[PDB]
Amino acid sequence: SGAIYVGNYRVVNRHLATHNDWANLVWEDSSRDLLVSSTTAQGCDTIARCDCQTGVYYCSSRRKHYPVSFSKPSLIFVEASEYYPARYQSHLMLAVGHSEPGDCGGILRCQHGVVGIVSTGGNGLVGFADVRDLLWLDEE
Ligand SMILES: NC(=O)C[C@@H]1CCCN(c2ncnc3ccccc23)C1
Ligand SMILES: [Zn+2]
Repeated sequence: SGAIYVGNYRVVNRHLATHNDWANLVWEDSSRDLLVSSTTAQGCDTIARCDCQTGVYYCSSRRKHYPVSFSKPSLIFVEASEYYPARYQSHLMLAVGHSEPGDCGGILRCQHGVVGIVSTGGNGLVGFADVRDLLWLDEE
């Protein structure tokens, strides 16, 4: 589990969104595994606006933050899950790293701020849903 709290937005994996998230929905995109809901309190996270390919992510199944090199956001194949049919997830970045399903929501960050959240993984791969192109998270 995990979320990004930026301004009056809460960014979570769409597959982990709560009823309160759907009842206060701002935007959602199944192809990206992302959902954004509105919050009453202002958040402290800042979004990175960059093309970094190195950063650090949080892995809840190890209680550890790991430095990783990651690919550029792309259209990748993801295995069938009870959350998604096997399919093409967009804006996804891959790195070598431990992941379990519960780890989704962990933040990946670089020197500029939050880059994305754990979204996929398996066999020593971890995938991250990028949020750096969502410029509207910084306003309104
Ligand atoms: N965006 C998606 O397709 C959601 C899937 C749902 C099922 C779990 N998926 C995984 N995520 C992270 N780490 C993992 C480690 C081992 C196995 C699976 C995963 C993410
Ligand atoms: Zn950066």
